[PDB]
Amino acid sequence: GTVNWSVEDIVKGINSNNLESQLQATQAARKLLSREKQPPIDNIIRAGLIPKFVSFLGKTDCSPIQFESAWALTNIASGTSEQTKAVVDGGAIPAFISLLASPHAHISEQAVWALGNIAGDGSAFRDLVIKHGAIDPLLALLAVPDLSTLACGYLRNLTWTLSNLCRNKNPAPPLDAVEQILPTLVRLLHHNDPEVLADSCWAISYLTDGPNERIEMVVKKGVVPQLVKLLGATELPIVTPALRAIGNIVTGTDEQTQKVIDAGALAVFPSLLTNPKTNIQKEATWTMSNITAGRQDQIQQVVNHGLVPFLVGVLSKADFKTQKEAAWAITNYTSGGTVEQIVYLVHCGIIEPLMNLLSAKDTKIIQVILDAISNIFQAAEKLGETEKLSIMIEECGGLDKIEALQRHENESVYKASLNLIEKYFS
Repeated sequence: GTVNWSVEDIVKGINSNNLESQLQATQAARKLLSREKQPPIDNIIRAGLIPKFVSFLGKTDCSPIQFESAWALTNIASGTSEQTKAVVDGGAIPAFISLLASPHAHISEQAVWALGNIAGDGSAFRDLVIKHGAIDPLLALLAVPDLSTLACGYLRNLTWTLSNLCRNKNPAPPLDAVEQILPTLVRLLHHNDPEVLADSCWAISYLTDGPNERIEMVVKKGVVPQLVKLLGATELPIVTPALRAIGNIVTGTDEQTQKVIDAGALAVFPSLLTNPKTNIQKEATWTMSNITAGRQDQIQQVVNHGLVPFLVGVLSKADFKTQKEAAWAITNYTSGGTVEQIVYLVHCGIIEPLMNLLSAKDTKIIQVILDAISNIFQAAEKLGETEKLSIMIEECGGLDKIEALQRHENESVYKASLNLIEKYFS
């Protein structure tokens, strides 16, 4: 009967000179801490029990107390940063790393879970877990010919912890550790379990969220085609991180963006740009905005795949944040695109939704839309057709909005709008 003990009784049991009494009290503590209704984590910490749990981690001759104390410590380390810090300050990191090699799979799984929580807290604890030498034994746990012979939950916990070692910025994980972990992530990215795939995609999205050198580390391993395939998954928990990784990658150079395009990503965007999940739509439109900031042949790839009508659609009706990403996409398209491509954009109906967005209460989207209008007018000048575009803008109500913006609080707004009026509506 280790259910519902008081903290005083747990302390009495853990301070007894009786390994079995200590074990029973430790299990009682684990059960307290694993209740979803406000676990008394802080009371356990104040009782001074973390050092006792950490010392129990080292009793190889009593694996049950190793297991129970590991689980109690894991439940503490899954809370606030101060509670994770309490666990770390007790010396738990090297003890859990030593337990990674346990012959009891449940104990090593508990150690994997604990190190995942600790490393997930933040950059400093992540780098400290790495310094204590966790990566080698972690990856050795996965050194089997077929991942499918491992228990499902075990492999899932390993993948989650590895993703947490790839997580957080300022600073990003050490390049050495990233290189050490990447091959295993590449293997996990091909494993048939939705949760393993989701967490591998999350790890990749963490590693690609940075300068082009990190992106390049990831892209050199050849994972972009697999990322696109997973972009096409039906499980939203897979699509979300896969799309995040692809967007990150296209924030890089034009060659990395081209690697995304060559893998077939664009063919998936009709659905992504109409996805019923608002965040999928927003991230797909952000990815598109970065693609249309590339070379003219990449804008042309966007055109060939019939995605300009979907950007018109998103601009016309979507969550306002998605519409802002779409305005960005249009401004980049018009800034980098050929005359023919801007003409095509107009022929797809961009002008009316573009104008309708000028009544928004957001200054940045107004600046972006005015930049797009100026670029389109530049193309029209190059074609000597500013009157046609002026009439088009005037017929859908854009001229009223621009003349109203001429008197806007922001300096840039009234400047750009006055320029447009004087230049093409006089």
